Amino acid sequence: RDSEEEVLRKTAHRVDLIAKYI
Amino acid sequence: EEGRLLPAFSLHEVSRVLKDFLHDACRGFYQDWLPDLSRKSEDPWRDLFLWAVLQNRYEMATYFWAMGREGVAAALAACKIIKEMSHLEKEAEVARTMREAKYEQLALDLFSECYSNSEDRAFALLVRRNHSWSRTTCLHLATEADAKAFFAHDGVQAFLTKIWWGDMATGTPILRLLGAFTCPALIYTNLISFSEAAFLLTRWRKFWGAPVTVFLGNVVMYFAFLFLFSYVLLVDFRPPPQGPSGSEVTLYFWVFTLVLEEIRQGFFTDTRLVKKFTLYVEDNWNKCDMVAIFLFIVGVTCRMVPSVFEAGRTVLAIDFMVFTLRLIHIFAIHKQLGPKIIIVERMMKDVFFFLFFLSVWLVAYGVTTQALLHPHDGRLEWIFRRVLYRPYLQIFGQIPLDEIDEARVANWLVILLLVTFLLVTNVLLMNLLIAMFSYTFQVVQGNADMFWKFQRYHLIVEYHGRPALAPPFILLSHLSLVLKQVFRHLERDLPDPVDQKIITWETVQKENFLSTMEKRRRDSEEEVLRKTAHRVDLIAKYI
Amino acid sequence: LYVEDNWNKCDMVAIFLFIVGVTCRMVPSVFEAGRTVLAIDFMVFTLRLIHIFAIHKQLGPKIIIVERMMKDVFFFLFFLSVWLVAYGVTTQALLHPHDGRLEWIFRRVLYRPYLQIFGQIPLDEIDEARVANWLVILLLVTFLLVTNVLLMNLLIAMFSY
Ligand SMILES: [Ca+2]
Ligand SMILES: [Ca+2]
Repeated sequence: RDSEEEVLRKTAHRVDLIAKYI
Repeated sequence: EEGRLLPAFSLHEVSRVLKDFLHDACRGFYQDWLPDLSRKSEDPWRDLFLWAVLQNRYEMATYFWAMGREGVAAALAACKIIKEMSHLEKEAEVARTMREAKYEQLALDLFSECYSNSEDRAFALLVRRNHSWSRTTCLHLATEADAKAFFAHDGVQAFLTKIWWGDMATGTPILRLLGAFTCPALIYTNLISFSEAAFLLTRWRKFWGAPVTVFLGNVVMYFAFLFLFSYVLLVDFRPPPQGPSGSEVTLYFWVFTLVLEEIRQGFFTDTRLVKKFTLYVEDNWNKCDMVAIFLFIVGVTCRMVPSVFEAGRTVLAIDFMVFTLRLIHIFAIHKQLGPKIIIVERMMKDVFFFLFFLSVWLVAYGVTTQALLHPHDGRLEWIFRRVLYRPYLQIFGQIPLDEIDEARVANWLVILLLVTFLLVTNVLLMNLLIAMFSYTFQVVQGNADMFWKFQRYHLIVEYHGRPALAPPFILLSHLSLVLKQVFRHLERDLPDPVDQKIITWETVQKENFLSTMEKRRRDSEEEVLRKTAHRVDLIAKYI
Repeated sequence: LYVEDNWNKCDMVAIFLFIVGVTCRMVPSVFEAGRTVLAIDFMVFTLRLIHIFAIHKQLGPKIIIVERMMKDVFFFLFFLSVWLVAYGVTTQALLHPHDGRLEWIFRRVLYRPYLQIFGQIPLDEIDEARVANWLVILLLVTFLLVTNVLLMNLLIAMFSY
């Protein structure tokens, strides 16, 4: 869960969702 | 339970076990068999730190150390205690974590920080008497802890060097030093900077008090003694009734002076005599010196007994070898030479392994070959001589085919076996020596290089304790010291005011160090990422 | 500037040797010694030749490597002498306790370690059966092991480094 890669991917996904919503 | 000769133990047992772990540093703890409980302890933080480090709880021990004064002394005794409680660990798995305590790292990290600013204060810190740990200096505590990595620090070496030159220029050409040493007139002039008829006497004392000068003097005197002994052994040796001479007497008196100096070095440098004797046994060089003087004493008996004229002489010859080996110790000081001696000393597997590897093949080969060549030999000693000489001589080009080759007085088998030997031992010896030498070397590149520094420190302290007079002249300094005692440096510490400022300054340094460590922790890429992710998640949930 | 370089100094030593040697033709009696000086001068010039090699891409780095390795001379001269002189003293003490010549003892004690390395072992003067043995064998084994591993190895670790 704490793989830097996993953190990055989750972050990117959330940013994209926030962007599409906003 | 042994002292008898909810749990039953009390603070008395804690004090006793702390004494068992550290003799001089912390013996007095909880003297006043217990004290009134109503009384608060004189210094709490140290007690809590000890309690933490005993129960083997790191991340609390660090915290207790943080808000405790006089820290660089603590974080070293703590390493001593944990490293000690390794042979006392019942379970191996646990024994590993505590063996990974690395408390010493705090000592190094703090010492570096304080060394960075105001070094003239750092040295004062390094050898100040310690108020809490039963008034012992940091260096003694490092010795007892056997923290080599601490000695490896640059500040330690700088301080050691400052002591090494007495009161003189730190750096001075070796040739300029030799010139200042050989001719006292050059001393009066300012060949090299000198730290600050009476003026001439003080300059003379400043020159002869510096350790390096005593070192060189002992060197040259030892050379002198070795040469006189060699001359006596070479030509003076003569039949016991009419064989010793005045020169032999002078040599014997010289040896008496040497052994007296060694006893002084061993015993009068240490509460009990057994303790000092153990300290003396500790080092190897002291033991070699003991073997040397024992050999000399037993050899001296030769002059007394006519018949044993030759054997005792041989003993003396061996004693010469012994002294020649003694000479090696001197080399430790030099930056280049030392590491080589460290490397060759570390490589001690070769003796055992190779003695086996050579013997198992040589003895069997000799038995088989002597079985082939001459099946009728009735002499055990002659067979011993032959079977010893053959492998001893075949390596160095001495191959007597006049006794092995029927055409020159089974051959091809002997040739095949000798080829197998000269190949497998060849590749096997130098190669193993060398892989291990590199690795042993490489091991030495780190750990034995640290030892070299360790060895340097030991030598420095040893020469500091010596008086100016040489081995043959010690007969006056030891006598004068004994007379003064019968008639009647590092240890020195400051006053309340002066010291307190130092303590406070060190405290501030420790605080700055910790704040810096925290700041560096703040900028970890991991920390930035985590904070970013948290903020994004919060923003997402809110939006 | 001229003193700076080493090769200039070697050239100076060479011409000094030649100048002093040329005096041989003048003095009849010193006919041989000056000739020997000239012989040494030849060695000097032969060493001078090495400088030339610097240009070549391959050769040069080898000369650089051998020149950088100057610890060996001092360390090994000590390491050989300390053992050789003591060994010779002890062995000559054992074999012949009555030697009255300093120069003869010098010749013997010099020749023995100089020749034992290269297969010249005159047992006719060391072995009573061929005119204390086992001690000499043990010491020679200890030497031929510790100097062997110690020399090439140290040369080589340092050579690599
Ligand atoms: Ca000693
Ligand atoms: Ca030129």
